[PDB]
Amino acid sequence: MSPLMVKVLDAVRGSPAINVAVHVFRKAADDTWEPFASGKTSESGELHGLTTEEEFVEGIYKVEIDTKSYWKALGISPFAEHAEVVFTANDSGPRRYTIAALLSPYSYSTTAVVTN
Amino acid sequence: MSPLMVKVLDAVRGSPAINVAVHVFRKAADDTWEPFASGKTSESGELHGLTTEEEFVEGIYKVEIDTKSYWKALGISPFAEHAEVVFTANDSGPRRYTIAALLSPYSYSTTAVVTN
Amino acid sequence: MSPLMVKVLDAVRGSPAINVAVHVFRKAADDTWEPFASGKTSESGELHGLTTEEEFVEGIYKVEIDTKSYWKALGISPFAEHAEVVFTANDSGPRRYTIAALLSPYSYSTTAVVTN
Amino acid sequence: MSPLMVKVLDAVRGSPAINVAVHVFRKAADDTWEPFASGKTSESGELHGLTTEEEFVEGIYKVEIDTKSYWKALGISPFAEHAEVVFTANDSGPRRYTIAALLSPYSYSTTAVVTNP
Ligand SMILES: [Mg+2]
Repeated sequence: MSPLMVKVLDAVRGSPAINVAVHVFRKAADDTWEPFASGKTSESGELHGLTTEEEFVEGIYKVEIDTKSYWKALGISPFAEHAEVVFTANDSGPRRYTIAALLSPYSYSTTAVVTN
Repeated sequence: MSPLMVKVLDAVRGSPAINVAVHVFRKAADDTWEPFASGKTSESGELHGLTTEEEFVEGIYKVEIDTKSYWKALGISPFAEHAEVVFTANDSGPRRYTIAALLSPYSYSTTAVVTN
Repeated sequence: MSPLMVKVLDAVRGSPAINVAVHVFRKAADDTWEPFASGKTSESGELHGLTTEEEFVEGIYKVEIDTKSYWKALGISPFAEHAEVVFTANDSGPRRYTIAALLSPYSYSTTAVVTN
Repeated sequence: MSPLMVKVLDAVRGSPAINVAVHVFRKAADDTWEPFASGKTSESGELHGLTTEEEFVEGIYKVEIDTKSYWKALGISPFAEHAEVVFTANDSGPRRYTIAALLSPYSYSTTAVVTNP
């Protein structure tokens, strides 16, 4: 399976957040953010298949979740453009990284869940 | 100033939640809940003056926040009925507790900032 | 499968919150809280099999997640006794309820995810 | 008073996060991020005086917070490496914004309370 997964909940409607675009970036040697993977959440609010064990090498990764487009599709103009998290992926730690985001228009949390 | 302050905010609108009823109870030695203090939030979403240092001794306190009436006044019939925060106070000596309840119709977040 | 499920994450350690006790109550005619179901989260932070479609009738339910014992087991001082979620189950309403809780010692959210 | 205020709190300790670096940028017409204002949170966890009602015009603003240094100064090595939020301000007239970042080592919450001047 992908070592990096994303799950998104809509805390206003009490449902998975479906069709949310997610972009992942990796810091390059020149300190710029290089695009790494993208996708959108399914009907369960999950995004699987972003990357592979081979490709998900150690590095600094940025996960950006496009929450503004999600809310705007529901008719709402929310506070932020995105939810984001930056973290270092490490070969020593637990293998699987799940970014869990809980969304409301004016408050949201992004949590990294690192497991085996 | 009251050693217990409660603030209520709306996560959907990004606004203070005004006129929200807040009821505080203290657990008695016989395990029942005794009414302890109550009030309604102000225009800033804050409820000041609930109690005093002299009254607010160690104990288990329950803060019940009438979130149902608040949503209903905005034309929403919420899923999350009433918010309830239960905590032990002053166990290491008197502290000032600010409890913030952030509301949506299907979720709430409770945050405590505890100072000297 | 149980029409009421609970999933719990630890935001301090970035992990599922394992072995968290959960107690569910249903409001009785005398306005008291009847014990209804209980269990504890598994290694995945999920609690399955709490109740059945037959047992879970309309009513007012309280889900208490025993977060104080969880933080004590980790050596981390907590704020609350537990996280509570009170809701009315109406038959016109939702078919499956999942309570998703994100926990830190001094801040926590509980979200009802209502699905079919 | 500044119509943009940023507050940072610690969800592990239940305390204000003191002396935390906060950077604010505003998106220019050429799509670059221009430095707008910065400072460090005070003993209440709040950073006051960032801007004024005259200077804080409509635009896209970015608030970036050095949460990693905050945790390290407390003896904690965090997993999340910073906090960052981008938002359009004053799109429907001037507002006052309080942005609160609530931190733990593996998570953060961003909340905006938006009021009239
Ligand atoms: Mg004692």
